Amino acid sequence: MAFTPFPPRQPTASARLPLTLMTLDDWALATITGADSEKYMQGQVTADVSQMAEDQHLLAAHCDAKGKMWSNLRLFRDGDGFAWIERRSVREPQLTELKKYAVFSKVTIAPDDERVLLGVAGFQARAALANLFSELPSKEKQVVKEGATTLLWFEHPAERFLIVTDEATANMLTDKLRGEAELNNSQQWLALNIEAGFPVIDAANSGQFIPQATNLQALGGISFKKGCYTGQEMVARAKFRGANKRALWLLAGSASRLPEAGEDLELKMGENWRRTGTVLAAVKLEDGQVVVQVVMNNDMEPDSIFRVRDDANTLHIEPLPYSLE
Repeated sequence: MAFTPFPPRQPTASARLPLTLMTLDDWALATITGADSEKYMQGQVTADVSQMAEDQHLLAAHCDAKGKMWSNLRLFRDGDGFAWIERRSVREPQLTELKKYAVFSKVTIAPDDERVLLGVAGFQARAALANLFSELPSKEKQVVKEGATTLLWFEHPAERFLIVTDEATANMLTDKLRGEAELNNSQQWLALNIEAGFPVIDAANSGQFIPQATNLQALGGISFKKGCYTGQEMVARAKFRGANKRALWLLAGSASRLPEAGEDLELKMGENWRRTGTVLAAVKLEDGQVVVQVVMNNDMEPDSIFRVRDDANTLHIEPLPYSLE
């Protein structure tokens, strides 16, 4: 786009990451302006956009009438409305459905490729950026703005900033960090999301899942006390129904082919069925390992083995770093 992707480098896991400047091509930014921004957005999204502070960002879901997840998104206030970040593969559809019902609202809804999405993660990310900015988001102030730049603070798996900015500023930031930081691309970011249990939704699955199919309730993206949003019945239904459909899973292990988005998984007839889950996202790490993010029944034990339908290797199960209770 406005900004050339950095070439890929084998992604690692959070634990021993050196300073990393990343270019987030596989993500995409969109906005909404107008007098009816709050009103309109509030009814379209699972998160209570009203008590959204000037300094916060959240992972809302966005559903269809039936409570089906069009996509999830990181929302934050921007201008007189909101901006949000989500996977590139889905921006278009989504924005299209979003704009369909904006007909009676004083509201302007657009993609934004003029702005650049960067990631800074790894070893002393905080201290590196601190020489380039007067203020940095923190746990207590999770969104901070400085010139053409908006910084979002993340805590998992280890503390990264997500930077939304100008081409000029990206150039500056890039020229100033090139030397002391590795450059990587989306997959390093993606690996950190997968490592953290944070649902990733690509076009192949927009429409397939209930927010909680995906652990969203666990990550603060559903408001149950709020007024009304498309699909809220279904969503609230699924909470009180008690019966918990499925969930979002972390699978590891070596692999030849990269799992694609929306591909069946295979369980082990040790005492169990066969063709089981669906596939959210995957990254080949250094090892020769992959890490896969999947949606399966909340029912399966520190036992089971799987493998993308058309592949053939020991996939097992790594524990979500957050509690589903």
